Amino acid sequence: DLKTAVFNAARDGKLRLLTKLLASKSKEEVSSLISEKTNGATPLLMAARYGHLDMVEFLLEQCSASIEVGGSVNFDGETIEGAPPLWAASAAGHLKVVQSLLNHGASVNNTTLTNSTPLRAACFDGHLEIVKYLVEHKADLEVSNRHGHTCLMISCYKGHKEIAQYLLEKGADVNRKSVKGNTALHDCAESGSLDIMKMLLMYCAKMEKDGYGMTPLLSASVTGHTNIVDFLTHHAQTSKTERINALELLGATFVDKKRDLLGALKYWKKAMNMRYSDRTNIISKPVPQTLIMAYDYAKEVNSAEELEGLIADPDEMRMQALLIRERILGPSHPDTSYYIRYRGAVYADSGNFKRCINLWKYALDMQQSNLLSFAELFRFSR
Repeated sequence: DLKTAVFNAARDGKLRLLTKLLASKSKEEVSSLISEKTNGATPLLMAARYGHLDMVEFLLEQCSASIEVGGSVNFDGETIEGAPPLWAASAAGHLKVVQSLLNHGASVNNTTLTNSTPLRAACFDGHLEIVKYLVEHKADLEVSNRHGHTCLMISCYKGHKEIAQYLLEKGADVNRKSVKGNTALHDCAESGSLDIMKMLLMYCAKMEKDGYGMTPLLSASVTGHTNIVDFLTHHAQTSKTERINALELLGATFVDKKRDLLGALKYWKKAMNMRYSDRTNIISKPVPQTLIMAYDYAKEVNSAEELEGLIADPDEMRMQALLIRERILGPSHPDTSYYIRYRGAVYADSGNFKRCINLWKYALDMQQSNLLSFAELFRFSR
């Protein structure tokens, strides 16, 4: 009844409407009902989420018992659980509300249920002035969400240079690993953020393998960011072999993800030149344990002559992309079985159901030997 009238008045910031419904009851009754969770949220959480500064001041004056209580707020259609007012106000960029809340004693590291801090939410949406204010009020840079993702990591992924720079200036550990072994360098690689990647390397950020065995260089090859790959293949921290495999894998990505055979052949020639650059140290192609029926029993081209006829034979190039991806990413990387299935589907759509079925059987046997489904298809939390 009136509980929801005060909830709405807070949500909408009609302060005179509120002090009307509120001037009746007693100081024991106001606090008892400003603490009432209408729809999973408190009046304070709503006032803060929507930046009603006077409304937040008035509510806190009456009773600060809800200042740390986590409720439910909406951002961009998603509902977040266990969010306290400070987290909501910083996620939404209401710097004035953030200042008010910390004045009234809001805990600066009080997280959501996903262990996202107010600092993390501010880094996600790129609120630099809030990021600075939170850090200057003892926000802990190194508190990561439940996945092990950090404020530095999410800043890199979203390309917020200025925020990434600020966190690094203020001491953020550039070599944190998430639970799946992801580092901020990986986040830069996956987002194409070359400028932020360079910045991280000013801080001697180590290039490392994640859980999937992926260096930042490979991550950029898998997701197709050539600005990162061109940069890292000219970087002394990557060996000749890592450079070749990244170029080769990126070409496979050009085939399967970018549907671009000209581009793919560029990187395969680039990588083949390097395999035969030192005439006395040939980096020969590895040989798999066996030929694969699903792959049409194809072998990776092992010289530059074998590459010259490739563009005229797209099916050969598509089998090359699959051979390369299994060689470099392995059966346990989700992209291997994924692109096997996608290539199978393209054969089904063009009418080659035997090739389709042999590739899907093989994706199934690969998936289930190393222990994104058809039905479904049909760490970056804020």
